[PDB]
Amino acid sequence: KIPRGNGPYSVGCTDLMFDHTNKGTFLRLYYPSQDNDRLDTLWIPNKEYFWGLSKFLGTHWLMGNILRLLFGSMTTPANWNSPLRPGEKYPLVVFSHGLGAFRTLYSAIGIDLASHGFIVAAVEHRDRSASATYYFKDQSAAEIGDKSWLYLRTLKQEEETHIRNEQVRQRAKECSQALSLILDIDHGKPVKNALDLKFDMEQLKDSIDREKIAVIGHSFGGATVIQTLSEDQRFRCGIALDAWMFPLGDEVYSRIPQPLFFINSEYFQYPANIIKMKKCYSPDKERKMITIRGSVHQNFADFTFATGKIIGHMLKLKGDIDSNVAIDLSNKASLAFLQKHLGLHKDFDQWDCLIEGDDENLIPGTNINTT
Ligand SMILES: CC(C)(C)[C@@H]1CC(=O)N(CCOc2ccc(F)c(C#N)c2)C1
Ligand SMILES: [Cl-]
Ligand SMILES: [Cl-]
Repeated sequence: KIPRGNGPYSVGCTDLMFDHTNKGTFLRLYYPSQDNDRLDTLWIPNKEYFWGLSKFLGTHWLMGNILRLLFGSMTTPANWNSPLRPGEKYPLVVFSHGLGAFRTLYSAIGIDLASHGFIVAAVEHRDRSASATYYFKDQSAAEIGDKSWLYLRTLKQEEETHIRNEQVRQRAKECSQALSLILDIDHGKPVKNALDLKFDMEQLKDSIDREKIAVIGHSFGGATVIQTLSEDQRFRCGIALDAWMFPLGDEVYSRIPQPLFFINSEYFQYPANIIKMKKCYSPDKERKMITIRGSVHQNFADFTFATGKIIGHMLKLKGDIDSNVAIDLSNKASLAFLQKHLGLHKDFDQWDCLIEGDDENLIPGTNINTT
């Protein structure tokens, strides 16, 4: 089971695609909900994402049907298409997923943020870094739900530098576009969702605190955070979950005015990646780093919850730390960070100690030596 949000709000979830093209926005929305009697949200909602993950794990295509059998009926604890809790303006998080992942696989994070009063827009990237994603070739195709699927691109050694940078820049554009879309919807611009779902987007009208916007993401999405911040000042701070720094150009490091928080796993990081994180530092600017003790790279994503302890540790989905304890630390620290830098009037400052790595399961800064 993926754990429920810890906050006071019930959580809802829906999907939005606009426009219908592979240049449009596709996102999974998590939001504070009015109602709590809806069905829970299907975690991986199409067979082709499993096919996609097979290609990502670089295994027999047949392994996609096994993954489907095991996981295809699993849900995450958010009410599907629940009405939005009215009468309050909610800060907005744009969330960027990792390589081989897609929009649905960071629900633990999305759900918990929503339960504390954020609308979270988990984007699905069309840079071919997602295991799979889909779109519609034309309007008729969208109408009848005739999906066209786009799978992960596998790179040769010598394309790596160039394409990863191309991808991370496409990712930032997609975060910006997704922001512009939600803001248009906040202002009441009628949007026809290309997905034909029973969730009225006009509920979101005047529901976004338009100044209080952040970007968060895992690994390739951690790099996306940084590129996005440098390109788009509407985002007011960012949180990088175990960022993979490779895709970023050398130019960006000195070009991040907004507060930025690195939350790392213990076992993923390495000197080359940390050195790059340290290039983002400047004493005029606001930077924090913590390391979650006993954690692995996958502790930030939902699959850390999909299997048992033993098999989870076997597949490097789980670390020595308990996955719930781990994600609580990451989520609570993030919330403290968000309250400070978006200027929120909540109680998330109770976890200010977490930002500084003051916990038995936290390391301030990093365990990685780079001198
Ligand atoms: C550091 C790299 C190995 C080069 C990549 C860069 C990157 O982005 N990585 C993280 C992916 O995370 C996922 C993927 C698929 C999932 F299904 C899930 C889940 N759940 C997480 C790892
Ligand atoms: Cl790891
Ligand atoms: Cl290294």
